[PDB]
Amino acid sequence: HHHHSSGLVPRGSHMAGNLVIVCRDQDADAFDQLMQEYGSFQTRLSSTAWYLNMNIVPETLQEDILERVGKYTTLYIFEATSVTYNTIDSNAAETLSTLFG
Amino acid sequence: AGNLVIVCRDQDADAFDQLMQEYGSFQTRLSSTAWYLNMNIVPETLQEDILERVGKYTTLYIFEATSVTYNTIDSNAAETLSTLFG
Ligand code: NA
Repeated sequence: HHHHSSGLVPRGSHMAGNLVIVCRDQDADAFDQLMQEYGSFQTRLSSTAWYLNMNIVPETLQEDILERVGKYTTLYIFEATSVTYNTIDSNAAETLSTLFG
Repeated sequence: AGNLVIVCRDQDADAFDQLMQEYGSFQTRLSSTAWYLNMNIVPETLQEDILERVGKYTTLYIFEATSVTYNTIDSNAAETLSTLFG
C-alpha cells in the first residue's frame, strides 16, 4: 500500500486545528526556520508547504508569521478537513499517519 | 465547488504544473509545488488521475480546505482565491 487518507479528526493527541501553510519559493528557508519552532506538530511537505496540527486561528498565525518574516511576505494559510496522499518513503509514511492521525 | 490544495515534491514541480493546466482558470499556482483548485472532484479520483499520469511512485498531498487567509504579491492567486473560494 502507498495511498492513504485521513479526516484529520480531533480525537486524542490530534489537535483540532489542521493547517496548510504555503509560501513562495523565495522565502522557503525562512519559513522553514519558523516552522521548526512548532516541533513534532508540523511536517514539511515540500520546500514551500507545511502541514501544522495546532489550535490556532489562521488569521492569528498569519499575523505571527508576518511579524517575523515581514509584512510584505506572501503566504497562504488553509484550514484543512481531510488529506489524501501517496508516498513510497516507508519512513515518511509512518511520520505521516501519526501526524495526520 | 470543493476547495482543494495540491502539493508535490520539488522534483515533480514541472510535471504537476503541466497536469494542473487542464483545470484552466479554476486552479492557481501558489508556489513551484503547491496549487489551489476549485473543482467538484473526489480527492481519491484526483489522486488516481495524477498517479496514472505522473507515475505510481509519485509523492502527493491533496487537502480539502474549508478556509483560507492569505497575503500575496501574485495577482492571479489573489483573484482566484477571492473569487472562487467562498
Ligand atoms: Na485521466
